[PDB]
Amino acid sequence: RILPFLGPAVIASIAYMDPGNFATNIEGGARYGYSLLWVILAANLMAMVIQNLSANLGIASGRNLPELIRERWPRPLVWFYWIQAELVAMATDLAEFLGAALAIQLLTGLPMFWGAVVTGVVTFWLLNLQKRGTRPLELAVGAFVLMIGVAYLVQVVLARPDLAAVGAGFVPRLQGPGSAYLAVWIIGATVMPHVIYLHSALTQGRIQTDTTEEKRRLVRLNRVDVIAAMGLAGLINMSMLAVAAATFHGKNVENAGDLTTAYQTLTPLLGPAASVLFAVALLASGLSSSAVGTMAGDVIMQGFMGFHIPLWLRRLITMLPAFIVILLGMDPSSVLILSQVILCFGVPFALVPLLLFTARRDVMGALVTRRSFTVIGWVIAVIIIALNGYLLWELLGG
Repeated sequence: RILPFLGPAVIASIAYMDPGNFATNIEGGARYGYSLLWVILAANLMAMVIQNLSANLGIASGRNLPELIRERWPRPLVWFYWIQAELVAMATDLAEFLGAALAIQLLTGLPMFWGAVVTGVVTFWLLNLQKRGTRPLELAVGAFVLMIGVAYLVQVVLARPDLAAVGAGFVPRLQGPGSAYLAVWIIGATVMPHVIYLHSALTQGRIQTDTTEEKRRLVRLNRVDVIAAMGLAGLINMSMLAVAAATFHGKNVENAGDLTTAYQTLTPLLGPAASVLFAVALLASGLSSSAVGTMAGDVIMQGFMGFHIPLWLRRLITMLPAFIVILLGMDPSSVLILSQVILCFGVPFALVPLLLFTARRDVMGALVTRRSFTVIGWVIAVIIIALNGYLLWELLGG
């Protein structure tokens, strides 16, 4: 009624400031300063449009994106969509689980194993907020997102960034490879597929309506909510870029990508509090997006398949890759890479059904996405798919 879809929007935004974005934005600032801010902005406004379509999809149609895929498309393709999404929600949760567990290690020093054990029970409880209703989880991530922003505003004011150099960083341009490659990373690996499905689910039948006029009133309300929540995610990501830029650019800081070193190098540069507020930000970022990713996986199979496995069981499965990595002891290289391959793999599968169904009257009724805007969504999906193919190309090889 007032802000009906902020919750759904905030649950969707947290995936766009997950630990994955922390490492990317940190390395972005550390290596090339502010010269990539325009990429974070452009990437965020693109996702802002995407998540707005998924939200509108659930509002107008009263069915989440996996639901419409289940009833409209053959079950061979649906079963693959369930498996595809499950791997995407699982690969995504991995970088969020490990990032959360890493944050605990930075705060207490416990081995990554127990840090992951802490991440499990806590991330589990965050989904018993989901068993009954959903508002409680929406405040949970809301309060978490709130502690991600204040953590990086106070870091920005500490990093003392050169607004002239921050503004110059918003001019679309780059200088050679690496900078260009990392920009392609931000464009390609920003849209989170698992949240494209979930967002429509948190909006379906959220406000019971029985007309076509009352629905479009929700579409206009939801639009402000998505832009507000997604816009927030951008500024935060821009903050993570500027802080790293305002601290590591010309400081001989190498290997700044991984967070276990940025946390360390922050103490002698900014201060010990800059490191703590960075670790808690990472912690809150990992717990939330992991819990959201777990709820995403729940509505994913519920919508694609119908049947529903216990959340604790689902929590346990997605929790195994993390411990496998910890008990193994590999570098984020093979981890951060292999996982983002699956996300880049699942981006197209999330946007193609979204742009199509949102352009059908048998799904949307009189709330079909304006043709002029359906186009803008496809050109957005094309370059993201294109740049996902390039990334996917560059790692796999060819």
